[PDB]
Amino acid sequence: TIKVGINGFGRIGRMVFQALCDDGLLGNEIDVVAVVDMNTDARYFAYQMKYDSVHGKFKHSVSTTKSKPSVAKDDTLVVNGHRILCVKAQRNPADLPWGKLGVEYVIESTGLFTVKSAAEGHLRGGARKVVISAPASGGAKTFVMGVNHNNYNPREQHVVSNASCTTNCLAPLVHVLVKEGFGISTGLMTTVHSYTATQKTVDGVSVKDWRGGRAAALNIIPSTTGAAKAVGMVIPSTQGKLTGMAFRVPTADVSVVDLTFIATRDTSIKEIDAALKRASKTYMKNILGYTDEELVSADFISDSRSSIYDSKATLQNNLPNERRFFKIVSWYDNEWGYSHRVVDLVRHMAARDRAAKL
Amino acid sequence: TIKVGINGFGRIGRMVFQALCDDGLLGNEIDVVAVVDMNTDARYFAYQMKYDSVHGKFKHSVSTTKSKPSVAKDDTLVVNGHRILCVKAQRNPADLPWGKLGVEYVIESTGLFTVKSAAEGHLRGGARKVVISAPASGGAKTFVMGVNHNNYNPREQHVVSNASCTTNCLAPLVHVLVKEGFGISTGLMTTVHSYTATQKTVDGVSVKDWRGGRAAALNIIPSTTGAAKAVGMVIPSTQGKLTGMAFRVPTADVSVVDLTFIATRDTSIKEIDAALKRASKTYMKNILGYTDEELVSADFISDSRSSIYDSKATLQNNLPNERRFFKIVSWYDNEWGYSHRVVDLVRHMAARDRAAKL
Amino acid sequence: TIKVGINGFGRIGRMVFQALCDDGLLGNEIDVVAVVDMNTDARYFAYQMKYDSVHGKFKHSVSTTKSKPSVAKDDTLVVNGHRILCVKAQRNPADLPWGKLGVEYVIESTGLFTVKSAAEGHLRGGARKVVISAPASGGAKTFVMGVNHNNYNPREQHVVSNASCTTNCLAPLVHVLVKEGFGISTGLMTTVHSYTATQKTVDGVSVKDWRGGRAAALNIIPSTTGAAKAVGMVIPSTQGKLTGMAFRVPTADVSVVDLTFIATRDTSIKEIDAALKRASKTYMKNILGYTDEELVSADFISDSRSSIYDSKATLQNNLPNERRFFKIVSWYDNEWGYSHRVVDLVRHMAARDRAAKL
Amino acid sequence: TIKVGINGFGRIGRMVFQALCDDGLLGNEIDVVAVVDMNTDARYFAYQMKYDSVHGKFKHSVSTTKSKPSVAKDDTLVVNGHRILCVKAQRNPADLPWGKLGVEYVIESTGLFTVKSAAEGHLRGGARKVVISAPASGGAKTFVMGVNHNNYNPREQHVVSNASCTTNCLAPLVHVLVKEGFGISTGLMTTVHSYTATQKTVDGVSVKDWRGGRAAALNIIPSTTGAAKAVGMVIPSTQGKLTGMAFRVPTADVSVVDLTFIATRDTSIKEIDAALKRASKTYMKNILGYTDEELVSADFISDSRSSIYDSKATLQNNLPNERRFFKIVSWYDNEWGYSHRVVDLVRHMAARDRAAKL
Ligand SMILES: NC(=O)c1ccc[n+]([C@@H]2O[C@H](COP(=O)([O-])OP(=O)(O)OC[C@H]3O[C@@H](n4cnc5c(N)ncnc54)[C@H](O)[C@@H]3O)[C@@H](O)[C@H]2O)c1
Ligand SMILES: NC(=O)c1ccc[n+]([C@@H]2O[C@H](COP(=O)([O-])OP(=O)(O)OC[C@H]3O[C@@H](n4cnc5c(N)ncnc54)[C@H](O)[C@@H]3O)[C@@H](O)[C@H]2O)c1
Ligand SMILES: NC(=O)c1ccc[n+]([C@@H]2O[C@H](COP(=O)([O-])OP(=O)(O)OC[C@H]3O[C@@H](n4cnc5c(N)ncnc54)[C@H](O)[C@@H]3O)[C@@H](O)[C@H]2O)c1
Ligand SMILES: NC(=O)c1ccc[n+]([C@@H]2O[C@H](COP(=O)([O-])OP(=O)(O)OC[C@H]3O[C@@H](n4cnc5c(N)ncnc54)[C@H](O)[C@@H]3O)[C@@H](O)[C@H]2O)c1
Repeated sequence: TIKVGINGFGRIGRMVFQALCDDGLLGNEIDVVAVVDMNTDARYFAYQMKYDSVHGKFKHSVSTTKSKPSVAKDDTLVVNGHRILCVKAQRNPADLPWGKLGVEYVIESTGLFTVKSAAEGHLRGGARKVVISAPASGGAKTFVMGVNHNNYNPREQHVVSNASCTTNCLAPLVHVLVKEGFGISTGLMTTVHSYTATQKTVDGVSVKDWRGGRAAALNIIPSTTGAAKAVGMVIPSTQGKLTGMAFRVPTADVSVVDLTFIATRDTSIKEIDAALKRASKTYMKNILGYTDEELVSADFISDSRSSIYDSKATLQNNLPNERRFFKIVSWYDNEWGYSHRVVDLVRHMAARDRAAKL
Repeated sequence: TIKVGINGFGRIGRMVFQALCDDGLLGNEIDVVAVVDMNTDARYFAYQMKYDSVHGKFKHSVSTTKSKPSVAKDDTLVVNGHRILCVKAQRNPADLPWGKLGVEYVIESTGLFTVKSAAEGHLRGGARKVVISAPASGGAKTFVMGVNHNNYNPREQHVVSNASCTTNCLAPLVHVLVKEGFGISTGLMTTVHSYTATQKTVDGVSVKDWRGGRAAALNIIPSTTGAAKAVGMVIPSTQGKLTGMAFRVPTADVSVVDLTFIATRDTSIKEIDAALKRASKTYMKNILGYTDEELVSADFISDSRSSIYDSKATLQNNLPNERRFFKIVSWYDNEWGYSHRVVDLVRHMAARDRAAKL
Repeated sequence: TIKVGINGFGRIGRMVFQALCDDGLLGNEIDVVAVVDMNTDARYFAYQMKYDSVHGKFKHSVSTTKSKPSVAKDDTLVVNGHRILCVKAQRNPADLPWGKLGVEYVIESTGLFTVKSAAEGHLRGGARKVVISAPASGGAKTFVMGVNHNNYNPREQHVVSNASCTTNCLAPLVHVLVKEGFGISTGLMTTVHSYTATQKTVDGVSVKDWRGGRAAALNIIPSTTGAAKAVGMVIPSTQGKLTGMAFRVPTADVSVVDLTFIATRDTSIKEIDAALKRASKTYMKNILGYTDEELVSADFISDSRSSIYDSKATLQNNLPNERRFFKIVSWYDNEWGYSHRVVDLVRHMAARDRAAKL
Repeated sequence: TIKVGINGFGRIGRMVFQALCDDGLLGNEIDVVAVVDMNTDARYFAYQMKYDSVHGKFKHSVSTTKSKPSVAKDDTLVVNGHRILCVKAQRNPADLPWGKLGVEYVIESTGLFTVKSAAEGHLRGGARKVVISAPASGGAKTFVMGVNHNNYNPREQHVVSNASCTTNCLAPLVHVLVKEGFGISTGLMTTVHSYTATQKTVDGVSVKDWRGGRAAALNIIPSTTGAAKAVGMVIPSTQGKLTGMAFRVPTADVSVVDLTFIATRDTSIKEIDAALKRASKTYMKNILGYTDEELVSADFISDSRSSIYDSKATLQNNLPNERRFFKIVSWYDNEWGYSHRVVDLVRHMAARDRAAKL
């Protein structure tokens, strides 16, 4: 993909940078030109980059410098040799130095430009392709790697969406259920979810979501989800046969899916279980994973899979002799894996604008 | 019920004593003679009784003294005027002074005599009726109030069991389903549960449940449950049609039930909603309640209902135009409500041994 | 104080309204005319008023309505019979309808006009007396009740400040030290503090306090404090003899002060203990309290004292035979008590503008 | 040290094993023969060894096998090539197969044999030297590496103590204060401490420490310490000039020291600060560490120093122009570093019974 920019430098924007460093690609394949956020103090950025409450220390050298010598405060990050420019946040993306800086693919991480025309200002700033790191609205095309990232059309798709974190976990499960031919005549899902950057420490103000403003670490907070819905988007086979809800509980990372569906033919949990495990070793490799150990949420932190099927949980917990009525359980680190998928899409698209394959 | 004894004085045994007190029954109707635990320092008991990290300060006067004046340390609780005797914990219940203290109904709260013959040792110490405040085994009778407490037979049942907390929350749900004639042909359930006194603070030893031993306030911990199972005991109609699992999340009290079921004949969530709200006002009154405000877990503390139906959560989150495939959400304060049902059971059983009716 | 207005309706502004209500002063003595925040949906206010994750459910009747019937959504709170007006938040306080609504004492609770000229804009909107519910700057007068509230001068002070919470807890401590004649020649202090509405749930952006931005419920976070500092303002006697720091620990409410000081003339902790317990019963009554039970943080919730002296903790933990080198431990519910002092200050100031004395 | 046994396999016993693996010494220098705990299911042990809620995954291969082929369940751990025997827990250490198994130094981690004669049963089981991983009583000799581990006398000291975790953090600080000649005429200390394996998840039973049985993750719990006291033991210069207390707050690892002392000569914080930093690079190397970044508790997890001096915290927070009255701040991961020190003592002692130096 080579020339890359990053809009909004926190958590995902931070984990996204990090993945492409950890996967050894910075300055051989992907060239992060600049990052942009609510400032340009390059050493806060370096502080944020080295020390993380959940995922741990950065395993790389972080350094700072000034572009030009009339600056006041260092304005460039120098990660493992490479120079990335800190740029000053803008209320409207049209005012980004994209074309000038020499950026062609930009990655959206603010959370303020979900609507497709909004994010489209990046193109107008001389950016060339936009990937919205969340569920976009207004006719942006949604991709879920390993389920439908082959629909990507270099001529058609210009501002795209990489879906949600929960959509990315649910989608790979439904795909092999449909493809190996068990089916979903209908389905319902819960997600037990870690708290995020949009919750408050103490009872706060949330005038659209009343329940969401309440004290984050003191509660279980029922909440809504669009994850299922969007699946229909990515697998149009399944439109309006699925839905769900979310509970937010006081854990700082990692989350899980609880899927209850009715099948299209007579099976057993035993046969589904075996199908899944095997897609792990074949076509869904490195997207879908699986486990048969007795693990807890702590144990998937920094796990770069999109979806990890908990085998004993499922087998242990369905009705015996049943033929259609099944539940499935699947983990996912909501920051880490999704962030990898963001880089995965970016390389794919590039390669495909015949921006050199890999 | 007049003469009562309590075996194991913590959490449940503490909540249970407190219940009958707040419900004003101590010394008019129920007569707590003695309690027993891992000692006989009555002031540690009083300290334990007056201050609680979750439910708050005791609204009653606590006081200690000694039975006879050659004792060493006070051994009688003097609550709001009444004199309860602190009694020394025993490895074997057949060694309790039940007959002698003059105790006839005894409340098992240790967690150590769930097996019917074990818990029968109380009858052997001169005790007369024994309620197990937890799912028993070995042919002890299981009761759920407002669901089947009327099958109680003064002649037949002497060691009985008031189910579990989750069984007491799910049970009334399914009840009015079957009754108002919706049916459950097949059902699956999840409960997101607060942690308990059997988890560990840090990674611990749990050779029976490996996942249970992990650090409790740092994890989501999948776990099993017999709760649905036991429902078919209480409503035989539904034997072998129900099952589910639990998730232990880092909250100290309150929990929630997520039921997903398939109806027996066509309906709409609209009508199921209504039927549930009516049952609240009629036959299931004070057992099952409902809410249509935007409450979170913390809002259910010290709520003495068995099951509380969350209406917005439900209505918001089902499929449109659906006939048979439905999901229901119900809250419950896992300590409190269950402690009140325990008292409710003792009284019923009492009046029924023509131990004077109310 | 009769006519009152409140600026910023959360936590403190919510606790402050609640205080005068529980202390039965709404509509006899104090007259809350209007409140103002980031909107005017009076039912979100009522939802906010009735349910609290820490302090519990409102013991009063909450109700909403509209001022005039061309409004769109209810805009008046109707608490226990009284009609408060919801008023639209303003970037600049000189744009408040103070004069017009007929408001004379206004309570600043936003956290945005600490600078004396800024907070003076209220006088400019027709308001008459302004209390800053947080340490102010720029020559605003600082008061601490039961320590120096008597220096208040109806003619002199118009924009005033009720200190901080920690300043309100430490201050009374040092007071009776100096008075009973022990002296402080030099002192240092730590407070172990609960987290607040300015921390972040996950690793966040805090370019001013770098350590402050880190995940709040996962850390011990050293931090500074001006609390001792401001003490020399309130007791000038001790200027430049005090200082200390804070540690932010993962609890939602309540905090503690750990004072270490050097006396002016010989004594024993035994005598210091006694003097403190007496002051509780005499001149500092209702401000400073004490305890000699084995209470933990949770036991201080909704405790309306300014400072609570932990006697066992202190006596247990000083050097034997020591004359001058001493450590003192005092608790405090950082939200609640301070909200009550704020009301206490308004009344005092009121009566003093001969706004009728109590 | 070569032949080593381990009594009680959790947390320290686990972190102690782990250190000597991580420091590359298993089966070149230290030979762990067997471990012993509340069972002999070698694969739980392997589960406990690989997955840790706080510190992360084991970076090594874990495997299981049976000693002899009539066993029922694997009974040997096979870590990175090496075979360690799982042995069955005993109520009295005299009944350990120490001499037979071929063990000479054993490491005590149960917590049940602190009294010197109790732990001395290991010698009587054919063990040769005992190191109690905690503060022993009854005339065991206490060592604090890098402060007085040179007093060790191969002929005199047979059951020794490696002190406490807090004693290990405090001791290195006082040592360079005394040695560089600033002094301690007197001192007082607080420690803000992570919760441990002896706290309860919910209000529990703790009849010696009432405050310690309360709900661990919901409170700040004042507590007592012997740490200061024991310093006098290790630095007899300082006997009865020091004391302290502990607060336990809801964080699962890492803790910090707050030291307030009066010096023996006129100095400045600037000169102390410089002394410390420099002992880091000289004689106290790898025991005492230091930092001048803006870090929080999460950032020292798995930090193998005994004591880490927070430079900005101290400098930021003392009185200006002061000459005698000072506080110091210092971090420590309570499991990790202390566990390294345990191995450090063991090698030292060995080398010294002329069990071959290094
Ligand atoms: N963290 C997760 O679990 C997760 C998973 C999948 C998707 N997402 C999505 O990613 C997006 C970001 O989430 P987040 O948690 O990483 O957010 P943060 O972690 O809340 O990131 C937001 C950043 O935007 C910056 N910012 C705000 N306005 C800006 C502007 N005008 N210009 C530049 N920067 C600006 C902020 O300074 C901040 O650093 C969301 O929209 C969310 O839907 C999050
Ligand atoms: N609070 C809940 O979530 C809940 C709800 C429903 C049922 N229950 C059940 O009730 C039982 C008690 O749980 P708990 O939470 O109160 O446990 P705790 O809260 O762990 O109660 C146990 C008490 O029993 C005492 N004890 C142990 N052995 C004893 C003996 N031989 N004689 C006398 N006292 C003895 C202990 O000292 C302790 O005080 C369990 O079996 C549990 O399944 C709990
Ligand atoms: N609870 C405590 O620990 C405590 C104790 C003593 C003092 N204080 C102080 O009181 C102040 C408030 O703290 P807080 O905890 O209540 O904050 P919140 O709890 O964060 O309160 C802030 C409220 O102000 C509102 N607001 C913001 N801008 C506004 C505007 N321009 N007009 C009207 N309303 C506006 C916000 O919507 C929000 O509702 C702070 O300055 C703080 O220092 C807090
Ligand atoms: N974890 C810390 O922060 C820390 C730091 C310094 C010192 N320590 C000390 O280490 C000791 C252990 O603490 P811990 O937290 O690691 O304990 P755990 O983590 O509570 O370890 C105790 C182990 O002892 C085992 N056990 C009990 N009885 C036994 C027996 N008869 N034979 C063999 N094994 C037995 C248990 O199964 C358990 O695994 C304590 O005495 C404490 O003083 C702890």
